[PDB]
Order: sequence, then structure tokens, then C-alpha cells
Amino acid sequence: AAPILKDVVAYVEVWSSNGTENYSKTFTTQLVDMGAKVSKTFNKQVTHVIFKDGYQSTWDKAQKRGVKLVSVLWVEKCRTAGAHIDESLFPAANMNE
Ligand SMILES: [Cl-]
Repeated sequence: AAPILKDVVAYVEVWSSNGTENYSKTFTTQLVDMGAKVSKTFNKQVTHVIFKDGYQSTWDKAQKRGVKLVSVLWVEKCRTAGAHIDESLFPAANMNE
């Protein structure tokens, strides 16, 4: 238990593929448990977007703003490893890209 993600300002959009269930609160709690700040809005302070089947607007903005765009598996791997894992190993997916 350590604030290994203390430098992360995360914006989270993690949904079921069919867009009926929003799991963003789950992953927000896991990030905050690791010391991260999680912002409710995707503002200029955000350094990381954790993305699963989120809005296309979010996907485009993350790519165009050059933020770290990661899958949920990155959150699970930081937790189980207890370390800030390299985000380039966990690129997010978007089935419509
Ligand atoms: Cl799903």
C-alpha cells in the first residue's frame, strides 16, 4: 500500500460495450487508493485517460492532446505489481477507431 500513482491526474471513462453500464466509479476508487487524483472532467491538468468503450470525443481528445491513453488492465497491473507500470505497455482499445 503506497501512493505509487501520486503523480497521475486521471480522467476515467470505463463502460460496458453496449453502453448501458458505467464502471468508471470502480476504477476511480482503485486509482485514488494508489494516490492518484481523479478528475471529474477532462481538463488541461489530466495526464491519463483510462478508457474502455467511452465516448469517441474522449478517445480523439486523448490522442490529440497527447495524454497517456490506457486500458483498465493498466490500473489492475499497477495494483497487483505495486508499481507505476509503463503506460506504453497498456494501450487502450477502441473498436471503432
Ligand atoms: Cl463489456
